[PDB]
Amino acid sequence: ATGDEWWAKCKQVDVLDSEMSYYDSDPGKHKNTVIFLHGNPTSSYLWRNVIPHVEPLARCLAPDLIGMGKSGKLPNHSYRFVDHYRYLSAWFDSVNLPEKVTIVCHDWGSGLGFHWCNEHRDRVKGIVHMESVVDVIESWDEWPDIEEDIALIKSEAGEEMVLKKNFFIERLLPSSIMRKLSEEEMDAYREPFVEPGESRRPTLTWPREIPIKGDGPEDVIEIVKSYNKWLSTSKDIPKLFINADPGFFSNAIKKVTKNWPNQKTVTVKGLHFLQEDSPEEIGEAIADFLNELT
Repeated sequence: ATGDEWWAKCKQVDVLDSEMSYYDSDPGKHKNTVIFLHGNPTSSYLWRNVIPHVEPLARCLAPDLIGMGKSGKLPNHSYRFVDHYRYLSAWFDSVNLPEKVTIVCHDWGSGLGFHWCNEHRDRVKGIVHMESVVDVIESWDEWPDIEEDIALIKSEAGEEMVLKKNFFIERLLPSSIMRKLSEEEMDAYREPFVEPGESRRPTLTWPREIPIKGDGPEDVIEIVKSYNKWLSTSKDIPKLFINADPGFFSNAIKKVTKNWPNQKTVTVKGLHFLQEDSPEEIGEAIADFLNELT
């Protein structure tokens, strides 16, 4: 399935000064509702082979984060976590959601989805997360060895690799998928970023927001610190951690979340973009989680 076919199935809604594009399996329905949040450097297209397995049981929504996918681009090029949260939270308010929702999230979609849940604690039916942002990094030995990669990315050299060479799309993305994408699938990930320069800014700002205890950013640090604490006591929020083997962050998330209450773990084959290697198993697991809910 090509990008054209996927975004043909999506709609747009005005959000503050801009627009956001999103998949909606059942517009205007207050039945069981599941919202799928992608991260960097992907779009709603990441969920295309997962959502079919969930669609029969729930209205499925998959927004493109601001500056990503088919969503609008910000003239001032400022795409910090808080900028993404302003737009994403306004999107939540704009798609006729029922009172309680299930969030399925990945990577920075999980940072945003964890934060939105933490700020709307009475609206969360359940949370499925995978290769997620579950904590601040306080000791490097409990995380994959990215210290050097992050200092690089924060440097001007890293701006040149991302803005001019598209490092995140052309290198990081295929590096962390076990199979080989088709040309059509890769072109769908490329589509939002074909213009060199500032169109690729969201893919550079996202890794610069990594919460490193003592490297800032202190706004992200305390957002993550506060939703981690709440999730670590979230005894009556059903939670599914989908573990990717070998994964990337999965090993560290296993350790971080080991004693989180009310959390079931399922393991699938994948690296970081586990949706491209095991979409059927991931879909079936979310359906099982949904049926365990009802």
